[PDB]
Amino acid sequence: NLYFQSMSRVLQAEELHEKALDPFLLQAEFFEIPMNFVDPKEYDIPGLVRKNRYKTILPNPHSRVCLTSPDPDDPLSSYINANYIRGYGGEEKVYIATQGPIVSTVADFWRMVWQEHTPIIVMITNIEEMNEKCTEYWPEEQVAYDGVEITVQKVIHTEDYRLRLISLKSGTEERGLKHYWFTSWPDQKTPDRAPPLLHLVREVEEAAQQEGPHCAPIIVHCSAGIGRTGCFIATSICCQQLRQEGVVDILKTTCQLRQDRGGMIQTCEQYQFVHHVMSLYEKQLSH
Ligand SMILES: O=P(O)(O)[C@H](O)c1ccc(-c2cccc([C@H](O)c3ccc(Cl)c(Cl)c3)c2)cc1
Repeated sequence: NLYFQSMSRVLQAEELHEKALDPFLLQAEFFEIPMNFVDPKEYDIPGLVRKNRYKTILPNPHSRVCLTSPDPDDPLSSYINANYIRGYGGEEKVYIATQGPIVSTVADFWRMVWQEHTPIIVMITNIEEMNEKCTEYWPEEQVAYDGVEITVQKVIHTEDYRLRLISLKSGTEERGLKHYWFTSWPDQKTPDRAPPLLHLVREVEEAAQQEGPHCAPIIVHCSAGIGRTGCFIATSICCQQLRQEGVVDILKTTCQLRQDRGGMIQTCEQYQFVHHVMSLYEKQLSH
């Protein structure tokens, strides 16, 4: 209700199951939601172009992650294409949604990880997309970016994701980081492709809980940081809503996401996929 009027459709199990399989209603509902995209002219900062994968997919100013070191007063140094994202119940800064780093933003991305104390990164890029959708921003073993030693301590190979256990060191303080590289993102978002995404969501929220009180923001990224990123975060919020309230409101969750970052859940097929994932989870909980 701050940047646009929020919409809601509270779904119980039966309606959730049926809604997932009604593409005609899904498209009518989806295309009524404002994208809440930022006018590109909002960001006329010299050199900004080089920091963006897509010139029209920009962070909404009110929720933008600003890089406060080494110059908070420099519009370029402080810029990253990223937004703080509210979680379930409107909890502030549960996630940060960001574009997949490009060659020129690899160091900015690690500046953001350190500033935010981020304990978990969720990367939604398939292996054959590693060309123009994400740069390999992590090292094979070790790399230093702006006084911070990043060490890949272990690679855990699973069916649907690669988990990297990363160490971050600067001076005397050392931090842990979990990097979830999901490699099972489907082109055809049929119900049979929903289980790996659901598994990833469950694993990440459990790892988030294990960080203990006041978990620092969880970074989530895909190419533009809105489509797949939007799905992941909406699914994560709705799983907590279903467990707490016994209902799901994908519509209201999508509206809340869009208020934080324009275009979250970019396509109708992504919107339906979220319904397939939530319908699947509801059946699993029911046992
Ligand atoms: O960004 P999106 O809007 O979602 C857009 O639809 C979209 C979704 C996926 C892809 C994509 C990219 C590379 C390789 C593949 C593989 O063909 C593949 C991999 C894993 C699985 Cl599990 C499957 Cl089924 C199929 C798919 C491209 C574009």
